[PDB]
Amino acid sequence: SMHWNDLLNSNRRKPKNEKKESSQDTSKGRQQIERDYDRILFAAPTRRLADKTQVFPLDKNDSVRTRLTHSHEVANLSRGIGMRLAFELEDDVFKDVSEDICLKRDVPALLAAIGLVHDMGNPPFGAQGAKAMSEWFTKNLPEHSDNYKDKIYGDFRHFDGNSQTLRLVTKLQILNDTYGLNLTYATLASMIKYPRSSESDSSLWKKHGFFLSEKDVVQDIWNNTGLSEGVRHPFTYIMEACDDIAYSVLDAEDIIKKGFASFHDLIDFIQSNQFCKEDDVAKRVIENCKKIHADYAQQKLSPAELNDMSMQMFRVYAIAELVDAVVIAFKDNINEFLNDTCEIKDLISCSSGKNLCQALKKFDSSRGYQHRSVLKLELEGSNYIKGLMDMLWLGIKGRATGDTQYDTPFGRYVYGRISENYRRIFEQENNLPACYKEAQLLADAISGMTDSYLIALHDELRALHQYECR
Amino acid sequence: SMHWNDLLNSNRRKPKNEKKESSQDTSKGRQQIERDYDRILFAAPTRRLADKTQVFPLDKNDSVRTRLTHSHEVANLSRGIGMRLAFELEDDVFKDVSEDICLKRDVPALLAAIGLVHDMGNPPFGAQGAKAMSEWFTKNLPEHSDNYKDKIYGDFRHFDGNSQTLRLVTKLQILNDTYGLNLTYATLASMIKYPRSSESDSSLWKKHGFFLSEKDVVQDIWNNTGLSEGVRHPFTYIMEACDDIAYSVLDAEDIIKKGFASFHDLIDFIQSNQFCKEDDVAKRVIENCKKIHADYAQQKLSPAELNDMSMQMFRVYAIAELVDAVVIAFKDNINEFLNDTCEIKDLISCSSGKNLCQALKKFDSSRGYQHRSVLKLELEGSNYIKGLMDMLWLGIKGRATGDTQYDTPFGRYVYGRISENYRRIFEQENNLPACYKEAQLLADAISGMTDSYLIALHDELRALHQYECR
Amino acid sequence: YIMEACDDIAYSVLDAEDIIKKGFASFHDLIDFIQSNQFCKEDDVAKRVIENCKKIHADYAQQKLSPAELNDMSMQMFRVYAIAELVDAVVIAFKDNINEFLNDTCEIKDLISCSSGKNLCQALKKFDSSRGYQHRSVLKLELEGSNYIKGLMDMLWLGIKGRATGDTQYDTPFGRYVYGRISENYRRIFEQENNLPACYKEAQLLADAISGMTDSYLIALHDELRALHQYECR
Ligand SMILES: Nc1nc2c(ncn2[C@H]2C[C@H](O)[C@@H](COP(=O)(O)OP(=O)(O)OP(=O)(O)O)O2)c(=O)[nH]1
Ligand SMILES: Nc1nc2c(ncn2[C@H]2C[C@H](O)[C@@H](COP(=O)(O)OP(=O)(O)OP(=O)(O)O)O2)c(=O)[nH]1
Ligand SMILES: Nc1nc2c(ncn2[C@H]2C[C@H](O)[C@@H](COP(=O)(O)OP(=O)(O)OP(=O)(O)O)O2)c(=O)[nH]1
Ligand SMILES: [Mg+2]
Ligand SMILES: [Mg+2]
Ligand SMILES: [Mg+2]
Repeated sequence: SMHWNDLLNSNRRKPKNEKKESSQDTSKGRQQIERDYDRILFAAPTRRLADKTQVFPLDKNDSVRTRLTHSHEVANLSRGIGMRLAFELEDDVFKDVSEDICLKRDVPALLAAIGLVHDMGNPPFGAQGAKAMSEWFTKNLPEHSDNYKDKIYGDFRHFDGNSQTLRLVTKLQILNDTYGLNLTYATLASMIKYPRSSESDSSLWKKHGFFLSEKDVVQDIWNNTGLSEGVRHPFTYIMEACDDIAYSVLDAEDIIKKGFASFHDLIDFIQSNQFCKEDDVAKRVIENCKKIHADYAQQKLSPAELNDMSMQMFRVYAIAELVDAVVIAFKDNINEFLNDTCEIKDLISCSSGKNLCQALKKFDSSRGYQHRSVLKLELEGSNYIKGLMDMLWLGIKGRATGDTQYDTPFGRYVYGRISENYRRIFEQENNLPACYKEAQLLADAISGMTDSYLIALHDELRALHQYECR
Repeated sequence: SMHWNDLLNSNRRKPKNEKKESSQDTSKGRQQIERDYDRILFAAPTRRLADKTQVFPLDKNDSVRTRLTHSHEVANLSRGIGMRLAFELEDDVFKDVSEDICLKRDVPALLAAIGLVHDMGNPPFGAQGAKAMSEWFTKNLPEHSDNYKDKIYGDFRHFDGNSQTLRLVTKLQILNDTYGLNLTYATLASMIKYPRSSESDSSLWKKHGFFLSEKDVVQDIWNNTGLSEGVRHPFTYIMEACDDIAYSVLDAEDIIKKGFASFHDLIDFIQSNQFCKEDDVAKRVIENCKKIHADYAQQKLSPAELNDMSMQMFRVYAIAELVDAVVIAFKDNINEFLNDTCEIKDLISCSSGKNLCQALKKFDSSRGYQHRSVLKLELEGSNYIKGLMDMLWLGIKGRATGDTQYDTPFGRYVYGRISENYRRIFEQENNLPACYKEAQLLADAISGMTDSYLIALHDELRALHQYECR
Repeated sequence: YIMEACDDIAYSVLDAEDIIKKGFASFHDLIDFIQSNQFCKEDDVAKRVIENCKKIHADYAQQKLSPAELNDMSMQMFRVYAIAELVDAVVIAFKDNINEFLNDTCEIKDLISCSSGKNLCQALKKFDSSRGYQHRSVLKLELEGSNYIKGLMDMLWLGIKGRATGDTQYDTPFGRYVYGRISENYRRIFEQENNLPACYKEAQLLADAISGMTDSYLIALHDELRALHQYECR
């Protein structure tokens, strides 16, 4: 029902400049989606992703994954799946594609680009950052108050990383042209994890994928790609499956490396798992891991080195099996994915690696996400985020509504400390409600920060807030 | 006279195991060079590259480029050049290539893999780090002494990161099997930037590219790829050109971002440069930058934002021009590169972007490399490295020659602090001289450390060295 | 008028020089700002200053100098030429409008605006505001100084209010010590019997006390009184 020509649209939102000369051409024999990948890679938020943590602290020299490393791994897995689709399963998947589209250069580049940018706008301090901002907005934007009675403010009471990522990649650049990185329609369409807003009440997607401010942009993307509300781009399923596989496997690897568990602990957990006792993929992975572990034990290795090698081989085998299962599932259900009324929640659940991935997620939650150190760090990050949000709100509230409670010197300094692009977007005259604009400015300010930068700003403003507090 | 079939050899050094069932296959429809890129990406040193610095400190939240970001940018540029070669200039570049080789999947993957791993084995604290090591090896391995009189010890007196990178990817893995990551012959051949040893005296290459311990491995690579001593793989020129372009442009960008200079300063430096006054590439870049800077000045931006965006446009123009020039130069001189007696020093010199790259390097050296803060940090890193090397040599010296000066408790402790794989390699019975083995152990230990890890280890050992020092 | 014009010229030029020296901008940045300024594109004084600066900068670039040294020399020559041009313009304007200045109903706002160096001085002021006055470090220091001043003023007001009106809320030991810490001449003027309102006298005493302080002295006094204010606060 949905044609690949529209889904792989290489046009961009910004109108083409007719004054450009041949000397200003920058493509240099590159496909448009490859240019999108290059734009994402060379963006400042991509580099700042290194300073933002993923699960565990990033300053312990334990080679744990950060946002940048996780994004690169997801991009690599998506690129590999794209190579498989465009070089082996072209006939099965891309049945009707115009000759003007080079699948072998576009599909891998598109998958890599959407994988690399999938977690670009998430708040710092992991998922606890988004949770903390959601709690702060719920407390400071009460639903019973007439100013925030509207459901649109749910965009902040249930703050999502994906909506902020779309806003950042589309509107939050230095130039205020509502075009951002000016990615192709295919990349923007594939980037939308949840094609619905908080105003909508879709039961298929629990979260919302875009803010109220980006509603027109998302409508344009849907119009230029043949999609609609509630319908997810076919490559978004691949990107989500790759993200799930990557985080589930590499978080277990990081847990083993950090000493919170051991390779034998993971093997026993998978073997004793209720759904993994009879799963073929899990059985094959366990058999391969044990076979390699015997040979490794034959050699001379320290216990930590043996654990590391066994974990590495487990990662290799699990990633291979899960990627193969995901590719097979996508190939088998390609017609349903291309259907205009697709209702598949995720690609992994339709594959044979569902049980293994679910067991890995459970192991990561039980061993790593609920670890005492991780919980303490999450609480510290929540305190930092909430304190900084209160301090910034002291200098933001009333700036658009009309009240002058921000005119204190601390308020003016705090407002000046926010990045210039965010303030420029906030001061622009549009149809958004004033309270919505203030809350969006605060969310944009906090979301773009890294852990170290957020902590430093919080400490600095706490030092400068002493007089006003008393 | 060299053939692309040998240069793109996808075989690996490790003998292919015969007792492997189909259930243990992890290729999953991947080309071997793609698996090489995946192995490089998922390796622990690749993740640890984020903690290693390139020019400027990492703790500042200015989004300056680390070793990981620089390697990823180099890999992206090499991948783009490979896509251009395999999709547009296939007839001009690749002739008499076997149908078994899939150029469209191998060439971009090979270039990306060699770009990503090009700086995996460099010592921390930037280039000065390696320099510092050389100084230490010059003092503690005196040339006039009979023990260290042979030229092979020059391998440490002129320590270079490329030889250590080759050793890391070939031997310095946890599993001691002399195969390392088991990369393909094409990747290993393209990785060797300087195809000569310290003992060999060649006027073509300034530095050596491999240690004495890797002489047999390099000979095997040359035998299996058709190369020889002093002959460089054709893709190594592309990788080196991409590395030069990336560092020269992005170091200027980081200098401007850090505030050590401004966009107008760079424009004036390029315009007033003796060789860039009449250079076509430099003139075009300056014209495009000014044309876009006028339009950007039409809008309302802060001076910092204007500088940042103007230099962003400068980057997107200069990188495009330099990449196009490098591709054209490689296409034109392909016969000379394929010759068994190639003498070209670098690809950029043969290109038309030579003057712009030279001017950018001069600007980086004058403004960023010789800045006061960078010099102070380099001195601190040199002090840290030399102190740690002294403390480690206290526990390494005599471990192989036969002396017992290491038997002190501090010596045993610092020997135990070194990673187990390095000690396993050092204790293995081989033909290397004992002094060479000790020096190699120290070099492998120091090179594999990150900045923060090196500082922490130095401080800890200094704390523990108090009793024996007195 | 002459004093105000000299003050304007001095601060506008030397603040730009200090901005360049401190690294917040560069000589080429200032040259581009002046050249691209709307009112300085056709101003004769600005054109002459830019031409002289470029002519001297070429010769300086011929010599061997570090980038910081080249910036410093170019800034010094810009200061020399701009100061000369602005002073000459101010003198000419004062000489031409001397009768209006001596008029009993003079309505001239400033001497620079009547001179030919008006555009250059205005552009220099805009450059100083955009680069130096709104710099992040300057804003943070301004906020710190504001906090220090307001805290010290509250602490001193604790020991001043009511001293002349009649209320005895100052009789706490901290209030008496704070009053004793103020300079003797200010207190002697405040205690003098005159026709000023009591609240006006108290406010004037506080203003005289704070205004005569320096940065280091104000910070030290604020810290000392904060240390001595712990018991009264609780
Ligand atoms: N610190 C911490 N992180 C968690 C926890 N649970 C999940 N995470 C992390 C791991 C994953 O990156 C991610 C998993 O959450 P989701 O799968 O729901 O991600 P998202 O909603 O963005 O899209 P998705 O469901 O993957 O399609 O958050 C937890 O309990 N504690
Ligand atoms: N901190 C610091 N870094 C430098 C300095 N000079 C160069 N670098 C940076 C730039 C490069 O990424 C790298 C050295 O560049 P080179 O081209 O000279 O390296 P190499 O001799 O291996 O030749 P090649 O890269 O193959 O063209 O370190 C310096 O003086 N101080
Ligand atoms: N920290 C800071 N200082 C400023 C700023 N704007 C002006 N200044 C400084 C520079 C000058 O010394 C002086 C400029 O203010 P005025 O020209 O109004 O001085 P004033 O009113 O005393 O008399 P005048 O106008 O010169 O005749 O204050 C600012 O935005 N931040
Ligand atoms: Mg993710
Ligand atoms: Mg490099
Ligand atoms: Mg003055």
